Amino acid sequence: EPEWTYPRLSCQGSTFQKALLISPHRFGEARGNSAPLIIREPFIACGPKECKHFALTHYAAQPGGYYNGTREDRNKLRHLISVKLGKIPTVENSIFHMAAWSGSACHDGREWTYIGVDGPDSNALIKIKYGEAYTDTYHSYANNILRTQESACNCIGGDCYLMITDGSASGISKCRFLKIREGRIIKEIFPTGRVEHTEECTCGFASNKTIECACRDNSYTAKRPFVKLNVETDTAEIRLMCTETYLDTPRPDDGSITGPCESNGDKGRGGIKGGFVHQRMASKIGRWYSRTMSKTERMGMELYVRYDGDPWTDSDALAHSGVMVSMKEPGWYSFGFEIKDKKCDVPCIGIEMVHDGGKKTWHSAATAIYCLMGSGQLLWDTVTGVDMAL
Amino acid sequence: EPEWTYPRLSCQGSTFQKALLISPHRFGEARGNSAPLIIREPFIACGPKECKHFALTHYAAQPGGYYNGTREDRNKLRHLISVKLGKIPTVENSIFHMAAWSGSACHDGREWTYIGVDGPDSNALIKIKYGEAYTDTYHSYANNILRTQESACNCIGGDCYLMITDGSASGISKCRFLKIREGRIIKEIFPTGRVEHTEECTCGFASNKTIECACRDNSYTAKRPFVKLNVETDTAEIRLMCTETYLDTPRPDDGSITGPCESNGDKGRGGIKGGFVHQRMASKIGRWYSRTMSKTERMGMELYVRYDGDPWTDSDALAHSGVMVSMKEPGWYSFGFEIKDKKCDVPCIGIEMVHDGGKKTWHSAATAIYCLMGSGQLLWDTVTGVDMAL
Amino acid sequence: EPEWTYPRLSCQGSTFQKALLISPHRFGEARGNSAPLIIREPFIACGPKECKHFALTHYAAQPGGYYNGTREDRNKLRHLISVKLGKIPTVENSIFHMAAWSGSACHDGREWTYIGVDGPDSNALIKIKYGEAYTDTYHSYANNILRTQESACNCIGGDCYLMITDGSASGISKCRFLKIREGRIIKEIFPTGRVEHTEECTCGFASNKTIECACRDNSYTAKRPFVKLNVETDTAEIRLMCTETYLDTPRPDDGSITGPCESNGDKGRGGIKGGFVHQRMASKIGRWYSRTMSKTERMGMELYVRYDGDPWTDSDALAHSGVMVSMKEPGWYSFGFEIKDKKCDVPCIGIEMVHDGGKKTWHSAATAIYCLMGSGQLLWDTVTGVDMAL
Amino acid sequence: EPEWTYPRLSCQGSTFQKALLISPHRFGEARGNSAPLIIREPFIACGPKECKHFALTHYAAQPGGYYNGTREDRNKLRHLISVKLGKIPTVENSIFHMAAWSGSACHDGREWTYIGVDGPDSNALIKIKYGEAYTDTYHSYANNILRTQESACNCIGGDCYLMITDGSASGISKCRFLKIREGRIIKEIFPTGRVEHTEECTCGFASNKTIECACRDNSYTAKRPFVKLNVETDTAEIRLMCTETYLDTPRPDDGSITGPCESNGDKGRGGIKGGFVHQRMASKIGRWYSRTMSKTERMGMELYVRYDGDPWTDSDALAHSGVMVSMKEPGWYSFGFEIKDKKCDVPCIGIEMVHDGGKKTWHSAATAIYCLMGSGQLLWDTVTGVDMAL
Ligand SMILES: CC(=O)N[C@H]1[C@H]([C@H](O)[C@H](O)CO)OC(C(=O)O)=C[C@@H]1O
Ligand SMILES: CC(=O)N[C@H]1[C@H]([C@H](O)[C@H](O)CO)OC(C(=O)O)=C[C@@H]1O
Ligand SMILES: CC(=O)N[C@H]1[C@H]([C@H](O)[C@H](O)CO)OC(C(=O)O)=C[C@@H]1O
Ligand SMILES: CC(=O)N[C@H]1[C@H]([C@H](O)[C@H](O)CO)OC(C(=O)O)=C[C@@H]1O
Ligand SMILES: *[C@@H]1O[C@H](CO)[C@@H](O)[C@H](O)[C@H]1NC(C)=O
Ligand SMILES: *[C@@H]1O[C@H](CO)[C@@H](O)[C@H](O)[C@H]1NC(C)=O
Ligand SMILES: *[C@@H]1O[C@H](CO)[C@@H](O)[C@H](O)[C@H]1NC(C)=O
Ligand SMILES: *[C@@H]1O[C@H](CO)[C@@H](O)[C@H](O)[C@H]1NC(C)=O
Ligand SMILES: [Ca+2]
Ligand SMILES: [Ca+2]
Ligand SMILES: [Ca+2]
Ligand SMILES: [Ca+2]
Ligand SMILES: [Ca+2]
Repeated sequence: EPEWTYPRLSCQGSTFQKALLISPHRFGEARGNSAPLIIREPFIACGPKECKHFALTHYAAQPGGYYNGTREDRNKLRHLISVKLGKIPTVENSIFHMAAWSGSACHDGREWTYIGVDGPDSNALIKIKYGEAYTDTYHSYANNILRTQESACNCIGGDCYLMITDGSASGISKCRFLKIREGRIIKEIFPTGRVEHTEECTCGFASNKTIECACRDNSYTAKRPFVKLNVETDTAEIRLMCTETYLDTPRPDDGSITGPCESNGDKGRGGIKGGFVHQRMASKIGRWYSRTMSKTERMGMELYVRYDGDPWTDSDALAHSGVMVSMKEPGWYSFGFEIKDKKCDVPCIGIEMVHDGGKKTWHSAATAIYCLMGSGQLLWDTVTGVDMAL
Repeated sequence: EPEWTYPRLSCQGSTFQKALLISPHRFGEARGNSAPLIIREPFIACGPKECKHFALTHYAAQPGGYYNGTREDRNKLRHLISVKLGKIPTVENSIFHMAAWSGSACHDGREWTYIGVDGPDSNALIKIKYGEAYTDTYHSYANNILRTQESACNCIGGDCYLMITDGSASGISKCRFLKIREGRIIKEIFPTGRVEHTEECTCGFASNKTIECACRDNSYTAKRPFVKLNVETDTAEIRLMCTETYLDTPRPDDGSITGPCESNGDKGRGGIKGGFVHQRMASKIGRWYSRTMSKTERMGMELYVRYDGDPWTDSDALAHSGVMVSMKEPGWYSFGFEIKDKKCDVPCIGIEMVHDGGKKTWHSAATAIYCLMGSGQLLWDTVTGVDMAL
Repeated sequence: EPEWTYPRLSCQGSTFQKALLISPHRFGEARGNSAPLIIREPFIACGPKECKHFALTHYAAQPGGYYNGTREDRNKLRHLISVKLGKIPTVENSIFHMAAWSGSACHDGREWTYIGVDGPDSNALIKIKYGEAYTDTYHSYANNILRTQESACNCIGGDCYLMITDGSASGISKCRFLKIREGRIIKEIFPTGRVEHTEECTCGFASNKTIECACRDNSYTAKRPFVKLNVETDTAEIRLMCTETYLDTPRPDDGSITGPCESNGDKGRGGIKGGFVHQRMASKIGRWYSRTMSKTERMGMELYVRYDGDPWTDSDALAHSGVMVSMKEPGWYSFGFEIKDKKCDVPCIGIEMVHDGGKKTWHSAATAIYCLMGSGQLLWDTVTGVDMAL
Repeated sequence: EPEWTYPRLSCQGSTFQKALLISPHRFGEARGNSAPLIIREPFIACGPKECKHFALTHYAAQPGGYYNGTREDRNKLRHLISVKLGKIPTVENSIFHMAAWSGSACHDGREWTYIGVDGPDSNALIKIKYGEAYTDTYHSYANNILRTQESACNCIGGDCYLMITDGSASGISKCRFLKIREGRIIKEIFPTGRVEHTEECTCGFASNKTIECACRDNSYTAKRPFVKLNVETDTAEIRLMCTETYLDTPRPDDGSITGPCESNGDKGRGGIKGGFVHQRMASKIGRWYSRTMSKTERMGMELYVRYDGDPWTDSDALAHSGVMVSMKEPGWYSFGFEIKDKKCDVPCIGIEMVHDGGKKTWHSAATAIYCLMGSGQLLWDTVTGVDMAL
């Protein structure tokens, strides 16, 4: 039957370029004839032959009559959906996988694992699907909105690896990692180190031995919690990224947090899920990251790179690698993912571009994608082209 | 070729949890751009790779101009349709299998058998289709609305079993079982025992030797007729369920029916198709059941379980195992089905949540799905989210 | 690679029953959200695993703005389209095969052959497609609307067989048969016998040696031209059906044409394509036919059968086998086709039910299907359920 | 694996005939229910089993609210999209391949290569994708709207060739050819000869050793630049076509350009992409070409052919071979492509028929297809049937 997937060396290239924009609300005009789904938290995950574009829908379309409440994060109607990457997630193109207000999914080389969380806030539930079958669940351990990545889980040799977290969005939220094989949790991994608050980890393989994640600390800092998870020992350690180029939003000016790598600094409250993807070369490792152009608002999105070093000890500024979204455009969640070419993996960053008109109208998002290709500098930015009044 | 399906041991787990809501009319607003079909009697049946969500459509969409008559049960337009489970059943997503106002379907491991009943009330006709080909029929034996399950039929080693019945809705309706192989009736089974009214049986495998069904008595009792069909001998016997937890609607208060297990009791007229599925373990069998929260109306739905014992003689109350649909929400027909995982079968109960605004507007239904998933207790309920005025 | 298809013995059964109604305009309401295509001349043809539902579209949808001219038969916009049988031929479900205002198609066991005719009336052109590729053409020989069957062609061992005709609709139109293999015309067959006018032949296999067709004579008679085509010698002979049950519309009363089988009789001018399908048993042959209930109008449709005999010499009345469409409903073109079960062929008759409101509105049709299944008598009729004002 | 594609001898035939019209806006009326995408620069490319119809969309549908700017050629929203040939390119039928305002694509026998150009005018970028993976880029060399073919690239034995150009629309635009294998540029070919302005080349195989292209000169001449690229040596030479039948638009009267074959002539400013395809026979090669009926406007389209000779030195008029589009109808870009039959290749010419109502309304296009089919002469023309006011 198919081989299990492993991370491979990345395809050759030294810059990212604009790849693709999925802007479903370019067709949502009241005079139009389409039914784009209202969604937020999009992410992409690829198998050997295909990529799926996932999101959490509010189970409502534009145009339609169910806009009220689409700016809320959790309720009894949100579902995890997907379409083949390159299709436009409408009512008929999408597949509804499970009721969920937090999600993840990944392919292990043989089948898709789908993860969704739902249940009441004080006692939510991780639910796992392998293909068509519901196979396992995991309980709330801190009884305060158990939740997961909002981006792809990561499989190697049939073992997938997922961050989950539970606890207060303004206080302690210690994450755990689940090791899942054929839809069933075979190991729970309790991290060591700086564990006070880790959520929405964007994870990827640095090698066949290590999974790394750049996460969100919604409570204490604008520096991102950076997980190193050893896949051979199933152990994990977390420490704050030490770079002066703070990747969260909100954040203080770069380099303004004085003290050791561990100092939390200022404007720590609040956060945003950030993009992070690995470029694995024979001798070296590129870590590519994204952050908003604004320090305080979810506007714009810029690309940054650092080759090698130790993200927990390196204070060096990340190298600015191009404007993906200008400050005039929305820049909300961003995530890494990798496309499987024939012999090598292609690193990409996807950007959630939310159309926000506040609670009195529909709330949904476009997804912009940039991927490593060729050499040079990043050339063009992305606009959604959507007028929310139509 | 592919080999034939057999029931396997159920996947590990001890509670049901909210899996999926298919609510097509969340997209049926007059100002929206979708075409959900108007349906009732949904059910799901799965083969080794995928599941199909079936329903009997009135051959009309919302928004549309044919809402009159969609609250009738039988006419010349109703058709059995399906979509792959997970898709919204719209005009374009759906497949129209055959003209029918009562239906069933099941997969034997190699192909789908589809079953539909249409024809005049005094002379209806069972029609069987195997894949694309129409292969056989069975005639009315009591000339009073020949009808079938409204849920999956069941196949073992190539032989599929189906309940059919015929007779008065408020009098005698003696069912029979047809044994069907590659779309042709190879045997008729005439049940013995308590036989005066059995309809809409929800059937599943208790083992490789026994099919059991929890049925509806629309005339005489609020107890469900419980069929035990021996697959090795092709003989069936029926007796009423003796549990004090009466599963029909309408029903008297639990435990108020005095006298031996077979006593009919009061409030027997009327009925509802009920959910029933098996959890097969090595040394134990769980029988999961659903019934409305309201004793007299199709409102709410809760789950019950009992392990082992004999349904025909056990008077004990079933164990309440969670509220799937609150009193506030519609709880109409429910049904069991099993999803095939790699090595084990996952039992589920689906619930038809009818949008009933009376005879003056459209009448259709959402389908909610709960499956055996991990451990603990059932955590959340399902709402349709539909405002019928839009 | 796949085996070539051959006709097999028909599946067991002795009556036809209502199978399926495809009524695309049940969704064409101005307040609805669907795009059913405007079409006429539907027909169905099946391969080993699937059937396609073909029609000639006017390249316009309901609701829409291009109704004017949809009651005309030939123009530069008509195209041959198809969908999988059981889907609803809308703008997005359909596939456009080629520009055509007359068509046919069949599967040879390996690939689909598509035939369409277009060009000016005085010099039209047969065009042949095998799969995706355009492979051959045939010229007009009488320069008066070269045209073909409007129903399936018939393949045996890779050789397909198609009727074409050319000439005046009110005078002589001598047909020819094309023998096509892998999309290319390998033989032209000139019939003998009564050849003055033959068009719209509905053809099928009576055995591996003979193809038979019941055709339309638009000029001279209400008796149908009946072709016997020997597949081993590639020769064909045509004579009028001798039965007193005249199958054309318009027609005189049954049995009123006195004289030998060859007498044309009265009300010969005008015609309609009629259904005809074979039931091949080990020792005997059933010939099933359809005709309108009205003698003069395209209203209603009745089924008739005759086992064995010689249609060219037998004066015997055909046995009435049931009302498929009542006189209150439209009954326009009808055609035979066969569905491939596992070991045997299932004969069916499809009926074009046109929604005709004259030239000031849209003109299109539903397709009703009846197939041989089980024993007894035909039980229920078909209505389109369409109100042309919505 | 699958083996690589090579050009084969063309299928037998001697005239082209009307094959297929894809006219998406026949379904775009404000009162209809469809969503045809607004596109320009359609082209078709085929692999062994299927063909894809590509176009550059403005990421907008009709009816819709984003008609402004759909008459511009380049912006941040244009995307290369495709549907399987035969499908209508709507919002849901289409696949969005990549952000691009100039494109190309071709199949090498194992996978699709997709090519798109986007980026600022002064610094655009060729992006290549192989299946799902983004694999390579090529930068602007003259910093003035780097651009490519708007028609299929061409693969032989795994190596695909593509024309690119860069430079002034009204001055020097020296093209180059890229040789691409599994999505990566393995060679750049710098043509020799008459090189001052070559763009929008329509290229195909004259044999296994030569690719020829008929191109556009937007600055200096109404003669088409004609490329001969030697696949064995990866060298290319360009000279102007010497035929008195000038194929560009605008153009002077046929045969009015005095002096040697290379003379530029008058009315050289402006241009149009032109149809060109090869018919390869054992001892003879036919070169089929299309040009507008009007000498100065994009109206009408007729077909021409010449067998053998050398385009660079032959002054002879080409043979008029039929009117594909009347003067009455729009005739904009045209392109060649070949469909793969079982044993031979079918040459076709497709025509973009733009709906131009000026800058105040939507601007999009229908695609008409003519292919080599049987013998005789071309019989009918194509109309779009679209009323732009609906
Ligand atoms: C499970 C859940 O509610 N996730 C929400 C998340 C959460 O509130 C925060 O991460 C603190 O824990 O925040 C956001 C947000 O746009 O910022 C959207 C997510 O839907
Ligand atoms: C074949 C048929 O009519 N089935 C109908 C069934 C029947 O009336 C009853 O089971 C008595 O026989 O009842 C109901 C119902 O909602 O209660 C709906 C079904 O469509
Ligand atoms: C090719 C063509 O025009 N076919 C037309 C056919 C023809 O006019 C007649 O068969 C005389 O030849 O008649 C009819 C009709 O409903 O009666 C519809 C067909 O579209
Ligand atoms: C890349 C680009 O802009 N292409 C445009 C092209 C270009 O302007 C000309 O070929 C001079 O270079 O012209 C046209 C045109 O309809 O004539 C449409 C193309 O979209
Ligand atoms: C990871 O391991 C697999 C075999 O297990 C190997 O083929 C692959 O190239 C390795 N990837 C990296 C990044 O070293
Ligand atoms: C049923 O029978 C098959 C073999 O016929 C066996 O593989 C399967 O495990 C059995 N299932 C149960 C529940 O006994
Ligand atoms: C026709 O011939 C094939 C073999 O060529 C045979 O299998 C089939 O059964 C025959 N059909 C009939 C109707 O005799
Ligand atoms: C091209 O080359 C292949 C073998 O490489 C051959 O099969 C094919 O027929 C050749 N085509 C032409 C036009 O010569
Ligand atoms: Ca659709
Ligand atoms: Ca923070
Ligand atoms: Ca009852
Ligand atoms: Ca006649
Ligand atoms: Ca020019």
